[PDB]
Formats: sequence, C-alpha cells, structure tokens
Amino acid sequence: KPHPWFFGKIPRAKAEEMLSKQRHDGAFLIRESESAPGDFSLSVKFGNDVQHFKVLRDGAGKYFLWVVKFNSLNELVDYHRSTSVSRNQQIFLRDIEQVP
Ligand SMILES: CNC(=O)C[C@@H](Cc1ccc(OP(=O)(O)O)cc1)C(=O)N[C@@H](CCC(=O)O)C(=O)N[C@@H](CC(N)=O)C(N)=O
Ligand SMILES: [Cl-]
Ligand SMILES: [Cl-]
Ligand SMILES: [Mg+2]
Repeated sequence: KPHPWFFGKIPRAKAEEMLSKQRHDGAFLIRESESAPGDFSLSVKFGNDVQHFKVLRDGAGKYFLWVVKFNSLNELVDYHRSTSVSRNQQIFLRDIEQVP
C-alpha cells in the first residue's frame, strides 16, 4: 500500500546513485529538496544519466512540472506515467525495481 517512490530527504547525489542502478528508463523517485527546503524534486532515470525536475507550485498550492497541475504529488506522478516528464525525450514514469 505505501508508495515505492517517496524517499523523503535524500540528497540529489544519493538519488542519482540509486537510479543509476535501475535498468529501465522512467524509473523514478520523489525527494524533498535540500537546496530549497519545503520544495519537492523529481529524479528520473534515462540512459546512463539521471534527470532532475523541480516540482513547481501555483498560488493555491497545486503541483506541476510544466503546465498541467494537480491537488497532490500522487496525482502528478500518476499523470506523468502516461505523459512525458521531458520536453526533449519521451520519458514515462515507472515504479523502481525495489530491493526485496
Ligand atoms: C541539471 N539541471 C537541473 O538539475 C535543474 C532542473 C531543475 C531543478 C531540479 C532540482 C534543483 O535542485 P535540487 O532539488 O537540489 O536537485 C534545482 C533545479 C532542470 O532544469 N531540469 C530540466 C529537465 C531535466 C534535464 O533536462 O536535465 C528542466 O528543463 N526542468 C524544467 C521543468 C522542471 N519542472 O524542472 C525547469 N527547469 O523548469
Ligand atoms: Cl532494475
Ligand atoms: Cl514553486
Ligand atoms: Mg507525452
């Protein structure tokens, strides 16, 4: 039942270390930014690179990456599983392969 994508306060570098070991493009995690307290960040695997996106907020507290906004991080993540997170490549969010 708990979400396998919330890693809390893990450094940007630790997110890259973790995702570099993932095999599939789109393997991701939501973390709580250290450089900007109170803000969330989306780290995604693509090739042997890891892309980082800042989870932006509107005036009402809704969450977005580019244009489409949501009431929760959960809804933002779910939308981005079928619509690309990147404007340069087709990267669709997929759950990480966890260590059992
Ligand atoms: C290497 N550059 C970055 O990590 C900056 C990111 C945004 C970003 C992410 C994290 C961050 O600090 P932290 O939580 O400590 O990691 C600061 C800026 C970016 O521009 N990402 C790209 C997408 C990924 C890539 O092409 O490398 C983008 O165009 N982001 C858009 C959309 C978005 N919501 O981030 C933007 N810059 O507004
Ligand atoms: Cl994997
Ligand atoms: Cl913001
Ligand atoms: Mg798309």
